[PDB]
Amino acid sequence: SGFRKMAFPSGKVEGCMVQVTCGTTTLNGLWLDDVVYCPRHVICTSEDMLNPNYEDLLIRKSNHNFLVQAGNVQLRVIGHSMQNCVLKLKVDTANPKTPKYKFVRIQPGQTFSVLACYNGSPSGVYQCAMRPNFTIKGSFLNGSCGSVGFNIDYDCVSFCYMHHMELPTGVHAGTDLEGNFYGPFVDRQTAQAAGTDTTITVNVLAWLYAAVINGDRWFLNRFTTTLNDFNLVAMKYNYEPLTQDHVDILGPLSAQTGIAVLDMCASLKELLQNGMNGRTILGSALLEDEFTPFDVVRQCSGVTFQ
Amino acid sequence: SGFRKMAFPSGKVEGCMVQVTCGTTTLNGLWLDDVVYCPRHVICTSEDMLNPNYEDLLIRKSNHNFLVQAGNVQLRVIGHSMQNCVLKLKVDTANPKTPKYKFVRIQPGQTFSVLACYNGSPSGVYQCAMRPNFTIKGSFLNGSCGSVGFNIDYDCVSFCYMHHMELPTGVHAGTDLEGNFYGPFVDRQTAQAAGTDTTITVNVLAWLYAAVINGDRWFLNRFTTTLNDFNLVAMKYNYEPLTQDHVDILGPLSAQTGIAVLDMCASLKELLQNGMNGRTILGSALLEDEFTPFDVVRQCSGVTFQ
Ligand SMILES: *[C@H](O)[C@@H](C[C@@H]1CCNC1=O)NC(=O)[C@H](CC(C)C)NC(=O)[C@@H](NC(=O)OCc1ccccc1)C(C)C
Ligand SMILES: *[C@H](O)[C@@H](C[C@@H]1CCNC1=O)NC(=O)[C@H](CC(C)C)NC(=O)[C@@H](NC(=O)OCc1ccccc1)C(C)C
Repeated sequence: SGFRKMAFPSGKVEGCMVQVTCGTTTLNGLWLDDVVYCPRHVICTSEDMLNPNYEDLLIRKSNHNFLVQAGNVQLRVIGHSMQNCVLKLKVDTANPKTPKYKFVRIQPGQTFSVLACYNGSPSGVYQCAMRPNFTIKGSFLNGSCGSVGFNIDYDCVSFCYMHHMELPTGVHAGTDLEGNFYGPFVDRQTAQAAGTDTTITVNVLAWLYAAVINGDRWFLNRFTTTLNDFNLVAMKYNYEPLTQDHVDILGPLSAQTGIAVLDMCASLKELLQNGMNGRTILGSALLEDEFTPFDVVRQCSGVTFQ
Repeated sequence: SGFRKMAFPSGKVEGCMVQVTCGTTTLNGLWLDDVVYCPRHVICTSEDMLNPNYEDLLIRKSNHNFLVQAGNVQLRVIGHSMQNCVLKLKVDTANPKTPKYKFVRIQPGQTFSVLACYNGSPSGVYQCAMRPNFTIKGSFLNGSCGSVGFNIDYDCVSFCYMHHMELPTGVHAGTDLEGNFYGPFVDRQTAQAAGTDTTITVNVLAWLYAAVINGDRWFLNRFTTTLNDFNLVAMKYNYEPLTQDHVDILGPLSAQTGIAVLDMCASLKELLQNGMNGRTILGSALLEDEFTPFDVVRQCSGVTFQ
């Protein structure tokens, strides 16, 4: 038993990380087949970033201005183009470590693993959630741009996030691998509002089911509630409204534990109204919302990949 | 900025995981050079585990009774031996993915990454700490035995933990890679006491320094204290006594932030005496003790590996 915030094994993604240099700026790229993907602001000076005209800046660049370095293997750039907020550098060599992969645009509330990288070398791996306001709460320093977020289905890596920027909150924003930002953000050094965040209700419930599976059951109360009744408590505490789609998603956990979803909702409602009274659930004194129902099920059934 | 519980990239360790079968029992092994390492209780039936005579049980086994499977590559076993609580199976093939490695016995309070595995295939990676009572708080199901904990120094993997068992607490116990248990535990299905745990004071302070680096500074109070004065508050709250060795270890963080260690201790003392009053630090409502001073420094300086 036990329950931990667990990332996917990162080996398949490690083999794809490269270093991309244009001028003095160096960031990370993702090398898949014969294309390297990276944030387009690799082409900016520090001053350009205040208000860059990326088309005009890219026109001043040629293939040989982009230095792509894979460990010490170094790649010849034979084409470049800008797709939304990413650059695609065509190289003369296919990555021999390219895994089976897919580019996906994830939904708010979903989770993914991040492989944090600097100069094209991995530093660490951690799990998180795409917030409802399309930010993530990461750990990113200068030079981390181009680090990617991903999920694994057995042998297939689904890339879903590339890091671009940090917002005036210490939160982080980025794009999918077609270069479209999650949320309203633009890749410019100018003040930008994230907007109000909300707690991912279906993930909290999943985590309460995780708790029961692992023996933590003090919060299991006696009451029940209705969707409406719970959704009224939800808006007060800035939780996403629960839908029947969410109830259905929680079906397997409901069946494994014998606790109806609406009964679990009544427990959650009491936790929101009365707090935890200095107790903990799964080692936490806060209600956790960065485990999806799928995350809980894989961790309590032992799903593997390779 | 930002601060996350970050594991090491697991790729170098993924390449070493194999499946070991003896009879009906299947668990994970670690394949390094031409030796596979795994828990010796792979040789037990469910009934043997109540009180196994491992020498007598191993004598009934021959090389061909051990099935070692690496993905679908499958290895010929040409020798076996028992070292403390691990078996060493000699195979006829050196692992072509063997990283530069070392076997280390870590100290209580140190951290390491765990690659959780089933049937020799990785499922997830997460960070944790060797508790002062020589347990870990992991996420482990049936078949996870043989999963390993490790740290990376650039290109060198230091293996420090192999998983063996779960205790009547939901906590976990295991051995170093020479097969010596951390703590008083034995590999038998019989009730076993872990003993009182304590909080890793130097790690809490490191995490408070992390908080200040990332802007969370509300807890920075006005007072100071002495080691003695703080250590008296320490024993009351079941914290490890702080030593001058710990103060010295915290030197770099003290210099980076301009906060004397004893000033930070006075903040910690007030947090222990008065709680957090419903506030949070680095997104947590509890005092966190599973980041070492080194963990904080690598995460706020961007150290990489490969
Ligand atoms: C790539 O290096 C990446 C790393 C940053 C540095 C620290 N944490 C990170 O994630 N970020 C960048 O260099 C960005 C380049 C832009 C997208 C051209 N810039 C930023 O992330 C900057 N943030 C920003 O401009 O967002 C809006 C804003 C907020 C507050 C004040 C002014 C603007 C940050 C370095 C501040
Ligand atoms: C290897 O499969 C490993 C996985 C376990 C299963 C669930 N979580 C885990 O980490 N554990 C084992 O099968 C152990 C084999 C022994 C070491 C021969 N057994 C255990 O971990 C058992 N625990 C145990 O015997 O510890 C002492 C004890 C505690 C409470 C009651 C009785 C004894 C557990 C499966 C209970």
